[PDB]
Formats: sequence, structure tokens, C-alpha cells
Amino acid sequence: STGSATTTPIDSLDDAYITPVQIGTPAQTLNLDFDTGSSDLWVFSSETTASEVDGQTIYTPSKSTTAKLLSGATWSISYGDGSSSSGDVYTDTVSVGGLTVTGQAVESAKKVSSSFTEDSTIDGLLGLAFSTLNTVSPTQQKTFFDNAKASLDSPVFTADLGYHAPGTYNFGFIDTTAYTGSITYTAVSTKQGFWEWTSTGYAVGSGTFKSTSIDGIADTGTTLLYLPATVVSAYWAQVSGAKSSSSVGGYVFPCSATLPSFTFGVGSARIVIPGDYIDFGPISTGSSSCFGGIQSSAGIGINIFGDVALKAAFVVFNGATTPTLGFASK
Ligand SMILES: Cc1ccc(NC(C)(C)C(=O)O)cc1
Repeated sequence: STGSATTTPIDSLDDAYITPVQIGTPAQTLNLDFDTGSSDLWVFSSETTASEVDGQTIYTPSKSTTAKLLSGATWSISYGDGSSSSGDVYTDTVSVGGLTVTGQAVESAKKVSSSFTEDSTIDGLLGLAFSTLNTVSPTQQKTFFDNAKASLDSPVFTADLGYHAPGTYNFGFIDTTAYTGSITYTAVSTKQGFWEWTSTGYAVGSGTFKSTSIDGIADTGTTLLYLPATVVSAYWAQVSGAKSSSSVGGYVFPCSATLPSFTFGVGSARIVIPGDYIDFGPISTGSSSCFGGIQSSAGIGINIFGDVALKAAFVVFNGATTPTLGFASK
């Protein structure tokens, strides 16, 4: 089997991408935020505290003839941005782009933190990291991809995120028309439960490539590119007037600037992020200070190849017995 679904930016900045997901029978379609940095499929639901729901579409298990309470199971997750959610668990039929999994754990939120409530465009998350990170207790549950894997033509999914445009998540096949040149594959460590890999270096604009190992994660649920402070300082030093602002929370730059590209290495291959992808617009409406799309990871504990980086590539998440990542230009 295979599946193919379009993923759509939630706003004009590509802050996140939503993909329609069919849950239950008859289908309830919710727009979920496919996260390769986490491993829970959770949804706004009829059980979510009413004051914490503000425009999201909810899953109502009592209206699904295939829903079953997973008795005794609870979940609770805290993300790297400080947001969180928790609740109980149903199993139900879940379909993405024509690919159907029966018995998928659907984590129904009883509580969500304020950033979820305040974003009406996101109805939940679909985790695509390794199932070892799934938070369901006392019986850990598998991700949608792990449940689908055995049925897929090939045990892979691909992320093809658009710049200011829709893109595609494919399951079970690699669309050879979706990229240029060849796909360069690179080793993955699953020791932390992430799609963790080592970039071979970087360049700023037309500058020389610096060969240096940068360990980080491929994370479709993170908006920006978070790299070591040395690398980030080297980038922003090429933008007149750019500075790190403690009050704003990162590097800002004059909105009048033209940003240089940023290149990252994948083996001997190179992925070029155009400068325009690094512009996240005014820090507040009407400001002439703009927020940068490359930020320091120093306060995180891990480097994160988020959407800014991934949208410059066609990315293969190869879930074979020994997982690997593939990157191609497009
Ligand atoms: C509405 C919303 C709220 C939070 C996030 N951040 C997530 C994906 C949870 C993270 O892992 O940092 C994304 C969207």
C-alpha cells in the first residue's frame, strides 16, 4: 500500500503545516501537524476542556462506530517549546492520503496548553519519530507509520514541504519526479528516539564550505533551523544590522536587508536554503525589525533541522531495520 497527502502552511510565514487525516467511521477529518520530532498522535476532542477549545475541529469518539476506549491508558506530553497536552486514549481507524491503519492509538486531549488553544488551525499532532518516544502509559503505543510499515510497498515516508506553498507527505514510495539530481542518504541514530543524523558542514552565502560535523534532528514540527552558536553567528555576521536580541528571543535583522543563502552538507552533497526562506517577518505588526529563521540551539540541548531547512529539500525518512535519512534538492 501507499498514501499521499498534501500538507498546507497554516499562515503566510510557514509557521507550521497541516495535513488532513481521516479518523473513525464515518470519517472525521482533522487537520494535524505531522511532527517527525515526536511520537504521539493526539487530537482535540469532545473530551477537551471546553474553555481550551477555540475553533479547532474535534474528534468525537462516541460518533465513531470503530472507536474503542483503550482502557486505563493515559498520555501526557511536553514539547521543547514549552507547550503540552494530556488525556486518554481510543483506538480507531486512521487514514492519511488513502493509506489506512486499523487499531491506531488516537490520543484524545482532555487538556491542552494555551499555544494549542490559541492556534485554531491545528487540530492535533501526528508523531512520526520513533515509537520509543510515545507517551502512552502503561502500554506504550505505536506511531501511525510504525503501524502502517508492514503494509507499505517500501518502509519509508517522504516530506516535501513547500516554501509559502503546499507540499506533500508520501507513505510507502519515493516519487522520483519530486526532486532533482540524486538522493544522498546518511546514517541515523535512534538512541534518543529522533531522526538524528550528522550534517557534514555549512556555508554562508557564496562563502567557502566549512567541513564540520553537526549532529541534529530532522524535525518537521519545528519551524526554524537551530544550530550551534558559532554557525549562527557566522551567518548573521553577513547581514548588516543583524543582532541577537535577548528581549525578542533570538536574532533579528533589518527588514530592509537581503538575506544570504545558507548551505548544509549531507555527506558530499549540499542543500541550499535560499535567503528568503530565512525571513520570518516583522517581530510585531508594523515593525522594521524582522525575525531570523536560523537561531542558536545553545539553550535547547540539540540542533534541529526544522522546516526552514527541510523545505529546501525532498527528504526521505527510511524506516528500514537500519533507518537512514535521504536528502535531495528540488
Ligand atoms: C499550535 C502549536 C503549538 C505548539 C507547536 N510546537 C510543537 C510542535 C508542539 C513543538 O514540538 O514544539 C506547534 C503548533
